[PDB]
Amino acid sequence: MSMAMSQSNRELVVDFLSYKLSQKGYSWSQFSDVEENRTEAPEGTESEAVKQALREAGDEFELRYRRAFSDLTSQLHITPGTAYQSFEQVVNELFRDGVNWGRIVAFFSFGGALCVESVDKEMQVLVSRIAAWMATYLNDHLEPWIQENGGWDTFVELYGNNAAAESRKGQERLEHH
Repeated sequence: MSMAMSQSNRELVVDFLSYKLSQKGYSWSQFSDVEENRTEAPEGTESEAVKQALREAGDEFELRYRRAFSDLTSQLHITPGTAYQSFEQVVNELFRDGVNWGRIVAFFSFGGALCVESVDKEMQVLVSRIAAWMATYLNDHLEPWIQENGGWDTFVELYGNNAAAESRKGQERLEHH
C-alpha cells in the first residue's frame, strides 16, 4: 500500500498503543467484548531498539509535557463514528508549530488516550479504525517525511534519550533581558 517497511512502522505505533492499553488495566485474557487479536502479530525479530527508544523518549516528553496531553484527549476524547475530519483537526493543530518532536511524540499520547476512552465506552470496535487510519497515514508519508533518517536513525543513534534536550533548560540560555 505504501513503502516496504510499512510493517515496521505500523508495528511501532501499534506497540506504543498496545502497551498503553494494558497499562491502564487492559488484560488480553480479560475477554473485553470478545477481544483476542491474532493475525500476524508484531515483533518480527527484535524491534527492541526502537521500542525502547519510543518508551524512553515518550515517557520523558509525556512526563515533561503533560500539559497539552490532557487538552488533546479533552478536546477529542472519542466519538461513536470517527473520521478523517477529526484526524485532520488533531494533525492541523499539532502541525501549527510541531512536527515529529511534537506531532509524533504527542501522537502516541493521542492514540493511547483515544483507545482507553473507547474500550471503556464499549467502542473498542473503533480502536482498530483510528489505530489503522492513524498508523497508515502516519507511516504512509509522515514516516519518510522527517522520521526517515531524522527519526529512525536518530532514535536508534541516541537510543531515544531526550530528557534535557526537550526541556531546553540546560543550554547556554540568556538571549535577551
